[PDB]
Amino acid sequence: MYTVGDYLLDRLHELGIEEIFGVPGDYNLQFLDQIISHKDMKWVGNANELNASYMADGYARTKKAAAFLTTFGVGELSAVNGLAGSYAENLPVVEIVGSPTSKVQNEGKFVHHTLADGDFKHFMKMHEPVTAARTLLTAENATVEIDRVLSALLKERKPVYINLPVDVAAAKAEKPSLPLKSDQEILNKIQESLKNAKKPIVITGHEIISFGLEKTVTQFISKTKLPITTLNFGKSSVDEALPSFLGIYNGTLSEPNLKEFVESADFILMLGVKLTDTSTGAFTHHLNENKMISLNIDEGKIFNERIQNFDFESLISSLLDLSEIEYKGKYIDKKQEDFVPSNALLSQDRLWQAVENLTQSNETIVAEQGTSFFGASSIFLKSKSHFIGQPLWGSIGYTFPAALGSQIADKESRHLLFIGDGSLQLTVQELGLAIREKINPICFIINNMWNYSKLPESFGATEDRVVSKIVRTENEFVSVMKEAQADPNRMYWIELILAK
Amino acid sequence: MYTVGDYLLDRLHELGIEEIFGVPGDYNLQFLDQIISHKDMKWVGNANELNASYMADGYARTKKAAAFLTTFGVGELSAVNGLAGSYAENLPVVEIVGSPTSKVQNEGKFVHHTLADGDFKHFMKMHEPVTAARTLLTAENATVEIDRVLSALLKERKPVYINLPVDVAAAKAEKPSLPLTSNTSDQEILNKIQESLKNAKKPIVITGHEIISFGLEKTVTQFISKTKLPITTLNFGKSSVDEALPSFLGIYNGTLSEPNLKEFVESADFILMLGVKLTDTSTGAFTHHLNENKMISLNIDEGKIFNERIQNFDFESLISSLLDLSEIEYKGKYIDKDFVPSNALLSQDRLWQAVENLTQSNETIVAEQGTSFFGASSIFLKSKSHFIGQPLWGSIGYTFPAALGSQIADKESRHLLFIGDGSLQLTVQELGLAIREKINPICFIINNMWNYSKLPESFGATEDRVVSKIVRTENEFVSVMKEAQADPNRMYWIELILAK
Repeated sequence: MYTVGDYLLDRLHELGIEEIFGVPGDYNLQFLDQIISHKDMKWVGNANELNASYMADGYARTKKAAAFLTTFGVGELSAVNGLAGSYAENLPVVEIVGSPTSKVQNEGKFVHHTLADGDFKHFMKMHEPVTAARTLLTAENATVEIDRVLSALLKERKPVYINLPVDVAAAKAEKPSLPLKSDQEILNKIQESLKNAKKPIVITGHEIISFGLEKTVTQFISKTKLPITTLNFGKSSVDEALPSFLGIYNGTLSEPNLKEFVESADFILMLGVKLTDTSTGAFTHHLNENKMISLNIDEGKIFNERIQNFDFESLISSLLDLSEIEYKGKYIDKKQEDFVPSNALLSQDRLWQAVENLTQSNETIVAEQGTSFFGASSIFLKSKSHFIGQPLWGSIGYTFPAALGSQIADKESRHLLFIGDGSLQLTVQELGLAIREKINPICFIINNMWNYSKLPESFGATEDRVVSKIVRTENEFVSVMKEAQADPNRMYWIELILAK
Repeated sequence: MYTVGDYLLDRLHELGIEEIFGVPGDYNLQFLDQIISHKDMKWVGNANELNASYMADGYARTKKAAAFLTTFGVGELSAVNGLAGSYAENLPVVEIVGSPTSKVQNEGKFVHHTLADGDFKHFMKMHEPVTAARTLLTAENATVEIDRVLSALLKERKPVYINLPVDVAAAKAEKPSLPLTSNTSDQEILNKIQESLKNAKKPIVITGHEIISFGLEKTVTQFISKTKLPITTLNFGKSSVDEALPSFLGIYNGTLSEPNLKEFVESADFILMLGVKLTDTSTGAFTHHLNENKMISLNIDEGKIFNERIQNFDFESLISSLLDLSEIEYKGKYIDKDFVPSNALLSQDRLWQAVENLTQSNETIVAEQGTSFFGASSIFLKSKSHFIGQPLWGSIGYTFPAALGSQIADKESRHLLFIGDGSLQLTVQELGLAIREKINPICFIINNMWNYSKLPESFGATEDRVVSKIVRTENEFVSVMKEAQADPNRMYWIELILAK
């Protein structure tokens, strides 16, 4: 039989979701079965819900849609932080919440995972400010409601919430039938501005990643040869290997040449950007609104004139159909110091120098808030690479599960995680999943309270699965980097000890 | 100078809170210092916020008030699930949330830990359905607001929320001078209770969780002692009376109750229910038979005298008044109510038989949902003992941090934790705190896939701090139980392997 559960899963498939994360609970058991049954969908169960939500986030970053399952009350409220972070940084994550039978909910009984007030609507209400759409399904409204909220996900690429009562998931429903899903004036104004500019700057941001427009932007920048920079909030919204990519613009913390280039530009095109404290060097950015066109998901501005009505995705896509754009100016001077290692102990500055030099193409780099994010975000990535950081929401522990989710999202991109020992502790339990799912990320755990080196062994990993290293010197670092990248079939668990 | 922070902490001292849990964050650092400075208050920092909230809950259960500190956004939303569970089971927990300077909040800036919408009020709104009172402090309203919400905590003994902006915590304030009877229908009620009790040929007192909430356990025990009244508790409120009393019957849990108790309770001619809430898991899936027509029930918010609702009364002093009843003495019969180990492997039923026989006085027993809770809740505790279970909210992982919090709350009560391997994983990181704070609980981890045995060693414990055991047989169990109870200066990490 085809059921509501089936409908939801097929819909999720259409969004490109191939794995669902989460945690079994009594009110979501039956639907969990349905996920198993669907051959086009794989269940990847976490240790805890919060980890699940983080892992779905990372998955969304790469796969461009994600979903995870929790249980009413205890599950959903565990995940809320981190669904919040998916709202803040605009990732398309579906949260499915298995709830008691509608019979139980209507009778308002004091059942487990409630406040024994017979109210089944509190937790959805609590999810209001961190979801673009929500629904409590019924047998009648199910197909309509699923479609409504998944549509909102497509529109906004912000997380959405579906409360799925046991019996509603098992109820019959009819398959698919139909799939789910001022621009001209704007384009001309952009094109006119670009033809006129003697020194333009494109600045792209997180919302580009949200809609998986990275390749569009890259292709746009390539043909035009337009100067481009990103914020750290949206690092990799363009291929950093392009010759017209300047580096990261981050207020007065920007490298001086980039800073001067950006802030002396005669035209600014900002795409999918939000200026936050940590992404603008504590608001020390100088982006004159009078010579700037900015486009975002929800709104945009043409030279201080707000625009309301447009389609963000296709408006960006249209940048490719512009014409007679070619930048003939200079850029900024880069640097070509090779990392030559010694037996010197590894320092922070040397680490990132080495990472930049040794990183390869087709890699995703994930960096946790703290020394790791600060160092890693300034790196120029290799061609066809990606970056995951969470500098707006800034939830510690995030990058570990996120890294794993992302790695699962794209097996073809080798993930390199940079996380501090302090932070890793908060989400370390997902090491279990890493071992089970036989995924192969390169994990660097920077030191500075437990002995993490021998953690894989504790979780039941052998040397055929995880390789554990300790690095103290430059030579050791180089060696282990190359060794790790040379072996795509094992996960690497590398403890860095940094000097001074 | 004396500050708002100081005010809050002095107020917290008056509630009897001697330790504050939580996690440092940039928006709560300065206030954290204030906790350190206060000699009558000790900071006990957790690994994660969720753990903190669970640990505060456990602390409240024993100390009868608790507090923990988180950081705006990421911190508070991490803890929300534990706070929800504190609301559900009615524990007096203060959540303090350090937030950005009021200057920043008013200017509505896109700072870290926000949704970059310049709204600072979302997260408090999300806490609405799980707090009895909430406040965003200002320099002006601080003393009033602190007192308002801490008063509500006193009234309802449900959790409360204080958002504390950096600058507001540092703002000048005066030491509190004043410290923190509703109706005379209390007198009528007492007489009706007394009249009913004198007349009853077979009365039953049933006490519940709300008794623990107000620390009325000793009152109830003294009441039952003088009168010799038959008493039973639900598992939702186990230990709301001293189970060692001769008139304590056991646990009433619907048709899952021991037959004699079941028949006693359900054939009673008068029922006095104090602080009771009937949930699915605490009745036998609602197989309780408590005739409302021969029953007086008192709760925090409301009560019923033979199907006549009362609204306005003081729960605490109304219970306290039960002691001033007179010419109450039960003259009736009660119900009818020893472990020899072998080399036989340890089974579930044998475990709890052994625990019941070997448990000592002045102990707290903490049991996680699943097998542990089912077995442990049926035990008769020794004199002056306590029980922690969370059968309403039923959040897995809870009992580990909760156990630790409770243990910190009362150093004089030896905690015995019974948790499943599955659940321990969710909150295991707090093992760090256990080692640091040099507390000495007896932890039984039922094994039912990582190597937990070597966990203390990982977290830096030596044999002088934690003793690690593996138990398979009955003899081994008895031996390790006695050995653990015989050594009050070390924590015990005991892995139970159960049979079929």
